[PDB]
Amino acid sequence: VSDGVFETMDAAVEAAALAQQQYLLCSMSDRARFVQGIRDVILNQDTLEKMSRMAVEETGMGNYEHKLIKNRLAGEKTPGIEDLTTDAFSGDNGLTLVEYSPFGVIGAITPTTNPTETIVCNSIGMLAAGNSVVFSPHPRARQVSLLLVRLINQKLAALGAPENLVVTVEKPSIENTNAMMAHPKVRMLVATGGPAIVKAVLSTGKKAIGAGAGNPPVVVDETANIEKAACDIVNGCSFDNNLPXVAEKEIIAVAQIADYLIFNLKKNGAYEIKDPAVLQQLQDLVLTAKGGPQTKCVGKSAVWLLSQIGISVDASIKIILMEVPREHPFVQEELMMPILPLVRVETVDDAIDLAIEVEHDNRHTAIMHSTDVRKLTKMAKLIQTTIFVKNGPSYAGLGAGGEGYSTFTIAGPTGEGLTSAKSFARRRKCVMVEALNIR
Amino acid sequence: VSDGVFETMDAAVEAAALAQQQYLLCSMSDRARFVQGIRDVILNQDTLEKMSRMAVEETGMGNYEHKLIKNRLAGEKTPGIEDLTTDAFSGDNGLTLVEYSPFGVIGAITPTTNPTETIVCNSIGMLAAGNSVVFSPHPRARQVSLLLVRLINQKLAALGAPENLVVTVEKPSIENTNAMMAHPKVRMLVATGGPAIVKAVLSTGKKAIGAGAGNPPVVVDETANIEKAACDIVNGCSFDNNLPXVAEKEIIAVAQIADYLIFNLKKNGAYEIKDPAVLQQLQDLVLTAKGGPQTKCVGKSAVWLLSQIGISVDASIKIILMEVPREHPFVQEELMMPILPLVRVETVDDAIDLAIEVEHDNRHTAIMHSTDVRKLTKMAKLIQTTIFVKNGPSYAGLGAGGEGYSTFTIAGPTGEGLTSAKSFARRRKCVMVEALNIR
Amino acid sequence: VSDGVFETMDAAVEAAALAQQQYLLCSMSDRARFVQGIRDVILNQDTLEKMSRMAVEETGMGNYEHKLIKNRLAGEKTPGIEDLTTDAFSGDNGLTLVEYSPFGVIGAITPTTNPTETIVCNSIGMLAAGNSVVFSPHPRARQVSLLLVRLINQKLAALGAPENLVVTVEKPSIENTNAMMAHPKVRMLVATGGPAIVKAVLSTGKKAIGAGAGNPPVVVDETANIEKAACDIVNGCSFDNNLPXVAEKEIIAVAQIADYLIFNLKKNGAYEIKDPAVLQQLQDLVLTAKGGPQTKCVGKSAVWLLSQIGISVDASIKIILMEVPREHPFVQEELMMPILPLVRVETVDDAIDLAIEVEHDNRHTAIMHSTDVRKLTKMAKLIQTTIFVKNGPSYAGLGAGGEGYSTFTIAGPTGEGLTSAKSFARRRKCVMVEALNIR
Amino acid sequence: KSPDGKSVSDGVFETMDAAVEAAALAQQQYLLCSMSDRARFVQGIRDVILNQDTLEKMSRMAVEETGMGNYEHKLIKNRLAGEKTPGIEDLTTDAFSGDNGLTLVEYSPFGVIGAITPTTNPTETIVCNSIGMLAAGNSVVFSPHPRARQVSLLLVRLINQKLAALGAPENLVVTVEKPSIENTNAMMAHPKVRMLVATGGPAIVKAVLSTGKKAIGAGAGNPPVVVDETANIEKAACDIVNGCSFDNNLPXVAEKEIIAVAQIADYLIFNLKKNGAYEIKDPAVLQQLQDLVLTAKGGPQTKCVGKSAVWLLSQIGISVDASIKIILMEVPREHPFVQEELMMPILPLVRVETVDDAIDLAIEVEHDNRHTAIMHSTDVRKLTKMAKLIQTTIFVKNGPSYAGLGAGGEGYSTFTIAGPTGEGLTSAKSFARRRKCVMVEALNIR
Ligand SMILES: CCC(=O)SCCNC(=O)CCNC(=O)[C@H](O)C(C)(C)COP(=O)(O)OP(=O)(O)OC[C@H]1O[C@@H](n2cnc3c(N)ncnc32)[C@H](O)[C@@H]1OP(=O)(O)O
Ligand SMILES: CC(C)(COP(=O)(O)OP(=O)(O)OC[C@H]1O[C@@H](n2cnc3c(N)ncnc32)[C@H](O)[C@@H]1OP(=O)(O)O)[C@@H](O)C(=O)NCCC(=O)NCCS
Ligand SMILES: CC(C)(COP(=O)(O)OP(=O)(O)OC[C@H]1O[C@@H](n2cnc3c(N)ncnc32)[C@H](O)[C@@H]1OP(=O)(O)O)[C@@H](O)C(=O)NCCC(=O)NCCS
Ligand SMILES: CC(C)(COP(=O)(O)OP(=O)(O)OC[C@H]1O[C@@H](n2cnc3c(N)ncnc32)[C@H](O)[C@@H]1OP(=O)(O)O)[C@@H](O)C(=O)NCCC(=O)NCCS
Repeated sequence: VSDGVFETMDAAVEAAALAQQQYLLCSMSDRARFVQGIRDVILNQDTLEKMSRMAVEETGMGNYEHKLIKNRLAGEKTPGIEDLTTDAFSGDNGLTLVEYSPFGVIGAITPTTNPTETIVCNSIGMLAAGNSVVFSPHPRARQVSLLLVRLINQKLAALGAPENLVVTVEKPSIENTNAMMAHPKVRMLVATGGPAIVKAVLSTGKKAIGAGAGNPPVVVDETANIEKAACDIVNGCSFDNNLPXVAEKEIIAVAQIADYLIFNLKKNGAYEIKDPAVLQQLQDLVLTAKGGPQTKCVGKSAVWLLSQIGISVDASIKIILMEVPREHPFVQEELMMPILPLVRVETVDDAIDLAIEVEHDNRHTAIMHSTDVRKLTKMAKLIQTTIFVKNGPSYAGLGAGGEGYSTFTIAGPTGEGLTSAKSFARRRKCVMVEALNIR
Repeated sequence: VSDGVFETMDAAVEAAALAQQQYLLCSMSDRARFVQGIRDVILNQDTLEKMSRMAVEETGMGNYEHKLIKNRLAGEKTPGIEDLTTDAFSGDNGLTLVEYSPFGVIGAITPTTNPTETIVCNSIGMLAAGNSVVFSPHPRARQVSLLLVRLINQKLAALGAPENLVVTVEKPSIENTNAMMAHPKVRMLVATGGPAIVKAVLSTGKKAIGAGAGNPPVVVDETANIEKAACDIVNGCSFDNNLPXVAEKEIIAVAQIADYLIFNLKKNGAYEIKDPAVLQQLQDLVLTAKGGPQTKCVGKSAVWLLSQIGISVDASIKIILMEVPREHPFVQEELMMPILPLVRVETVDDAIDLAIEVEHDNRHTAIMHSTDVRKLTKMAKLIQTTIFVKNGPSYAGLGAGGEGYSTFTIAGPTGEGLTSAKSFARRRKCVMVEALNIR
Repeated sequence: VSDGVFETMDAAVEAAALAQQQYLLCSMSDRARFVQGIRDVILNQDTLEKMSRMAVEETGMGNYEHKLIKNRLAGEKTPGIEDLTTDAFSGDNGLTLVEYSPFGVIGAITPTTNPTETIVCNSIGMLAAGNSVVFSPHPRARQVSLLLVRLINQKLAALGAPENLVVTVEKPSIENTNAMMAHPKVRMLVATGGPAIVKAVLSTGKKAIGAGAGNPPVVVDETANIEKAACDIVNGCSFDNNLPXVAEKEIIAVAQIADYLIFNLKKNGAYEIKDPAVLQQLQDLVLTAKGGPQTKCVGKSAVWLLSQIGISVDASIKIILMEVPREHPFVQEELMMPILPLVRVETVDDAIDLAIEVEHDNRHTAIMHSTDVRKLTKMAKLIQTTIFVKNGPSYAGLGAGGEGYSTFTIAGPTGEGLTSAKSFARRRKCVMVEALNIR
Repeated sequence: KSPDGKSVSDGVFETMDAAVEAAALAQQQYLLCSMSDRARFVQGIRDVILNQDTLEKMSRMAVEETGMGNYEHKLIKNRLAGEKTPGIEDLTTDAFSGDNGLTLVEYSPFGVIGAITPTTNPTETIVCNSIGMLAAGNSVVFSPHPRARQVSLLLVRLINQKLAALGAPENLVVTVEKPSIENTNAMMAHPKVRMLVATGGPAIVKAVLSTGKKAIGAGAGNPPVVVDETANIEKAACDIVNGCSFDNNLPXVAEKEIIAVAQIADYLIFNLKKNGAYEIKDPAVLQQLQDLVLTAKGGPQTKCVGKSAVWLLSQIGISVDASIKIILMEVPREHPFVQEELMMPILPLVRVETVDDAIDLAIEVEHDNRHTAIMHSTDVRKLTKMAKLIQTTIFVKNGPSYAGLGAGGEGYSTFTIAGPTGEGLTSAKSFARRRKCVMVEALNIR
């Protein structure tokens, strides 16, 4: 029985192409069993712990406790076949049905920051829609990704699925990703990664979903529950060491509440840097010569980052907080580290304007703490982000403490929003002329 | 006041970019007024006839009568702002709203087969979704396209719209089209045209919706209403001289009813060619040396085509019919001419199998005449086309005699189906954590 | 042709029963034409003004300018056949369709407060769903109701409807109403009226929709836009002289803003009574010996009510306002007069508790002015009213300045909410076993 | 023209007044519970009936106490109620946003619901009603039939035990120690009952609609199954025998007369007998069965309702093995077996000339119940015509009638099928009041 891992990308694609042809003969009940199997794989406590620990050990990024939550979020709240609704319209001209049907072979690029969550979430959605999926995982997460694919293949084999619904290559690489993106039998590309790989998949001549960059501002105005806001912001920013695409990456605080907010942030585990010499040491540690984030620091804990500049703090410290001007690189750059700059502004309207500016027209994610329905509406409407979270941590936008389903492929540039099974399906219209209008 | 036509593509794109920024400040009521304005433009009887006549004259393709119908179909049954529905979910974690918001500037490539219908349909959908649109019309439809753009800009100015919501260039060209595709301020590309241009917009690094090619088979089995089938098939095949992407392009008839079908086809205006020499004359006329359709004959009437091989017939002749083997170029090629080959097969199951084969995995459009719900289901399910029409003319798939809305941008490889305003919008999720859950 | 007005209730019902049998043979396109026909009847400006003036002059209740708005609201925002959506579910077991189909003959009881609005709203919804309707109008609004029915029948005759889709009797009476309730061919009763007649239609052994009483509190807390709240409250309370079921009938104001609210209410046309002797005069005028509203005062203007106690004011006076304890009859009673008591409370939580109490478990309508999303949510969730309006006049709950459709039959005990065509339809399920599953 | 077709309180109270008062207090407390709480309680009810020992006990006990139905099929129907009754996911939200802000439409509780349950589906209805009503945030007072007293009270106690272990307010689901029609009348009259739900015959439906309260009435049917010449006749015979004999013809949807186009009627009958139909051709034997199963007034004998074909045949001296599932007879349309809703595995066949005649006759013998009808036909035009004209709450094409209840057809299940009051297949939504929340000029974030 195939374990889904192939020596060459071309062999993987051919196998997934044959698999998806056979898959088309399977029932929706079969699909639901396979979907549940993937859930059972990642939600099995032993595998859940193994995937969460292994990703941290292999990538050096994130933390075990939060990957437990994120992997479980992927397993529990990714939509299954119930996502594939049917539209119907009946009248004098008969019945029209609109269905979500498979693309075929989907090629999926997955990140090193959420390797297992994206595989679980992509796999469930793509197989629910009747596709097979070829994964090109990031080489930095090769071992955990290949093991997850093999575990999924083992489970699907036990469930009587066609072999090779979920496949990858023995040696993930840029070149194998290139081969996947260029293979004629790949019908759609899905890229969860940085803007480079997204531009690439959108340059292949193929249908592509691209999950893009963010720089999420969190605005706090004078009407917010400041004590809850501080707790939410620390939790959101430090969740998996700031790896989630939605995670807070700069605070924009109205002046009249900024000090009390800072006070409560420190109460909730923020380590405040005031010494500009200490701040400069941190900028030297976490920024490249080009001014971008140091990969060696991405997804490291606040404790670890502080230890690297000679500062020893206990486990209660969750973020590194500093009040800085808006031009500071911690504000402008998407660090993907639990380093959270705060910019003080005079009014909520200034805060909204600055949040739009620093979000850089990524239109990805933004957060606001405010009880004023008018200011919540104004910021949400103006900033036009794929995800907008009000009065909660950023991960409420992923279904953790907010209503809705979860995803780990959030599509901004291509506009799909929170991808689910429907996103991996072709919309088909079936017209029964002058029949089946039984009203 | 700008008329919407610019000397350079870069000027058109920059003007649309400013226009859309201003458009974001307009109400949904404003959008509805602008949508209605575009409907009023094309549905105005004088403009309706002028657009239909000018398109036929300038392109040499289609017929005036059917372009009246198609332009009216675009003006009347293209969804407006009511397409932009809202999803809501409420519970213990509060309320989550999901909305359709604008992309920004959309670059739209329009074909010379449906120049005005596509402009009307794209404009309504894209403006309804809060976008501006830059059109790159086909050079062979330059004059009618630019006049429509001018008339739209005139109407929108009278309605108080931002200037330059709908723009184009003075000199349409493949060079200007490539310039639009490369322009950084174009946020999404929409290509209604051949596979080459669709592959191109999908190779730009941008979100792109691409139309697809088809080769629509119409299967007729022994349970069909043969008299109605023959009428539907002639009407559908000869609609705008076989220009529509959905139009029937080969008949696959169960042998037991083929002769009765052919008899009724002839009664409905089919000119049957049985002389293999006359057939060869037709092939030499309508096929290039490479075997593809001759541009000079695309969209020409059956009367005109027969006259070019010296056969004079009255206006009651709508299609040219011939019984040929499946390998014949008229079967294999997407002629876009009212030339309709018929292949005879033993059983409905063979008809379904052959229909799948000759559709060439375009998964675009197929048609079936049959009253057997099992065979209707089998063919529709297996052939997996974006549009499937049962017991009607192909154009029932576009809302003309079938339930649903109309479009003239039917997505091919990108899977949106019949594009509408929704297709030109980004999906946005707004999460009100632990509030607005008022159940 | 029949003008739809019959000498006996039995003849009206028999005619409507035959009409609906014939109506079943009409298309959805026919239904849509008839719906548009009724809209055209009431939306014709000259007819709109005639109906509005005639109702006020015949009943003595309401005012002309606002009946213009309400009749237009009924004609413009009552859902048509688009309300009758189709649900579909497809899978291994085939296709299931769920449709909204006619009840048959519906007997509709209409009020003297909104005679023409209810006839328009009921007629459009009931005919859209494929029913016929027998109206039993209130005797006080006899002639305006019969004139509307005759105009509908004339319009429908011209549009080619079966005669007698909409019928009534020449002499409305409680006896004819009882005969409608008792008639075996009436398949559903709809009662828009006071609780006695609603209890009656729910005691007939028939499916019945019943209106409810209300006593709508409007809460204003310290976060509200007080200037806007004052304007909204005056407009909502005095709308058609407080006849609408949704209209504000007591203010519960948080002490922090109560005086400034009263100040702004007076600037918007509130006449404030502080003299307890004058207040006692008003109570003597508007209350019966048993403490309920005087019918002779229901729907009278504030100008008229003040003149009846010897106070002469100009037309800028829209409501009579008094700060009183919660036990005051004007708070406790649904006056249906532009008399608006204000009760002052310590906190928004006290305001919510009191609003729930004085709403008397009608669960009909409540209104809140507050910008705190938490307090808006708390009150909306706790008071459990069929309509809840936030930061607007009460009539925004009927589609006048709020999103959604309008109705003038807001169900009370029967739970349908804002009745529309769906409410007048039977839900039917059509199961195509193992076919038409074409995904 | 093919002649072969085409191949701690336990929830049980001394008086109705006490039960209603307890459920009213319970529902006030329930309003403070979260949707997560409701979901736990819904799952608790599912766990009660789907527990294998309780599933078997409920199914066996209902048959033994009522004398109606059969154990194997009540296992299926009870499991169908537990598995496919919608939960809180039924309570969807509508939203509309624009220049005037945001409007939300929600499904909110009625309060105390009084539910009358039948002796033909006593546990399935309790399970199905309980799940839907609690999902929507109501409490429910059950008034079961005296003939199903013991099994109904046990189920209520088991539900109360489970909900107590899950931390629910006491008495979300209640009933009375002594079920009686008089207690049903008392429940219908109680001021604190906000809605009545009646799963029963036409008299009880009329009664709940005569109370001054909102009532959902799930009425009678007489479901015809039309078979035309385009049908898969072999499958139709199998489906018809299975649907008619399901729980001994107790389900409201079950086939109760065949209307067969003449050209396939004999081949259909041959296949019906192949699939377990015992055909009576002897008019003397047919008269014997009529004397057995019809009362002096001509209605069904309660002693025979829900009895097996085997048992019914034995009562007229005919011994057959357990492969016999229905008693089949070809008769004129006027025959009482056609006209009456027997709720017995007795299935008359009426032969007609054409499918259009079959449709006309099916409409006629369905008696404007507009409840359930079934058609076997592959012709999309005749399927549409019959479905459109007969206007039934449930229409099943090319399957057994119980495919209309989510068993072999798409959709959810219910055991309260509302024709007269029009709710259709009742679910949690049906037990909720629609509420509209209008946020004027805010929360329009498009
Ligand atoms: C938001 C938009 C909306 O407001 S929705 C529209 C719903 N409007 C209402 O329900 C208004 C409630 N009606 C009332 O309060 C009263 O009718 C008011 C306005 C005080 C008028 O007084 P009055 O003339 O005495 O009418 P009434 O209903 O109180 O009773 C008078 C007798 O007439 C009867 N009646 C009632 N409706 C009908 C009818 N359609 N046809 C024949 N008779 C009717 C009543 O039963 C009553 O007779 P009886 O004394 O009960 O025997
Ligand atoms: C991935 C990360 C370690 C970047 O560090 P890095 O040193 O630049 O390493 P990269 O692998 O990304 O860069 C080398 C190439 O590998 C490409 N690449 C990204 N994912 C890849 C994948 N699954 N397979 C093959 N190549 C991949 C990158 O596009 C990049 O191309 P480039 O050299 O042209 O820029 C991390 O810091 C990061 O930026 N993650 C963002 C990705 C993301 O947004 N994921 C969304 C999670 S929901
Ligand atoms: C276009 C047509 C009338 C004539 O074919 P033709 O002689 O090759 O004419 P064209 O060369 O201009 O056809 C498209 C060509 O111009 C380009 N082109 C297409 N649309 C263009 C546009 N709006 N602007 C600029 N260039 C365009 C294409 O890149 C292609 O280039 P190519 O000649 O190198 O292949 C006919 O072949 C046709 O319409 N085919 C199908 C197109 C279609 O799918 N229409 C569906 C509309 S709903
Ligand atoms: C089996 C049955 C037919 C017994 O018939 P019966 O012996 O002649 O009459 P009953 O024993 O029911 O008692 C007579 C009255 O009790 C009433 N009744 C029915 N169910 C009742 C209940 N749960 N509680 C109190 N009274 C009830 C009815 O008014 C019935 O009137 P009826 O004789 O006109 O039918 C009957 O009890 C029954 O439940 N039928 C099911 C009808 C139905 O549509 N059920 C829906 C199943 S999902």
